[PDB]
Amino acid sequence: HHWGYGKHNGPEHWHKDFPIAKGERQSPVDIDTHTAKYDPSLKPLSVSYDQATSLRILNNGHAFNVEFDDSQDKAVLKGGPLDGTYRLIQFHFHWGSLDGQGSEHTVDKKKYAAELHLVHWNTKYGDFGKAVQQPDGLAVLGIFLKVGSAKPGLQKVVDVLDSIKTKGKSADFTNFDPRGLLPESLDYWTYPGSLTTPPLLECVTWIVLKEPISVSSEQVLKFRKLNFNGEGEPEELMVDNWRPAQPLKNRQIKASFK
Ligand SMILES: NS(=O)(=O)c1ccc(CNC(=O)N2CCN(c3cc4c(cc3F)c(=O)c(C(=O)O)cn4C3CC3)CC2)cc1
Ligand SMILES: [Zn+2]
Repeated sequence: HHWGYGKHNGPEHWHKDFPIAKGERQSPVDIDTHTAKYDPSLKPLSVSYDQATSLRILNNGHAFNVEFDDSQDKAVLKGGPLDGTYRLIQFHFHWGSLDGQGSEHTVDKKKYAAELHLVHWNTKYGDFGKAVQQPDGLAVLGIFLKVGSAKPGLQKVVDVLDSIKTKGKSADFTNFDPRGLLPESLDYWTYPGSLTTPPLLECVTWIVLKEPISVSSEQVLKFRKLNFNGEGEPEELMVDNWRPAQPLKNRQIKASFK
């Protein structure tokens, strides 16, 4: 009886195994655009993905992860609110059963169809397992997805999903350039928060881009054909793998832009 996104094991249950679910810096949150303060002391973010080395794509039973070689400083996030150098380890998405839900963060209570998370860890802690134990261990770049025009840079991800339909399946996923998933503007909101899945560790600097990317209905439909279940098990479509907004408590959301 493990955690998930169903009636019996979803977000409202997680606190029983992971009491930090009710903690002081949980994610995601609603971004109230009128309350977020422009912080002129923030920097432009530095997204350096030219040497990124993607390796593999995995269906882990609650999302799919595109994994990178993080054994050297190849794809890094720096600047913005961050001190030091954060290495890209994986990206994944959260999405809905319908276009009107799926994102984890919300903007003035608006839900997007999906949300991309590019996960990076602070090189001063040496490895990801150590970094998640520190309050400044991870930086997650969040990007909203709306449904409209196709995103060309997503299609290589969409076309491999039939090969990882069920939990535990992986496929080779070399030579994928995550620059093709970015919007035009790097304007962002930032706040201190947590992993949005168990173990819900309070180790994340969140950087959420203001500009959504557009994907096509056909692209998100293929996300919704994935399975939470393993091969040969009763089919449970992988949909609604999002945690709802959590209390902001004693936090300030800062804006990079006027
Ligand atoms: N959204 S966020 O950006 O804030 C964010 C959140 C979270 C992270 C860091 N942790 C993760 O990434 N995890 C959590 C653990 N997870 C699981 C893998 C599982 C199982 C259960 C799991 F929960 C099983 O039960 C299972 C089985 O054999 O039954 C096999 N597998 C592994 C894949 C084969 C894998 C992914 C990073 C970033
Ligand atoms: Zn995530």
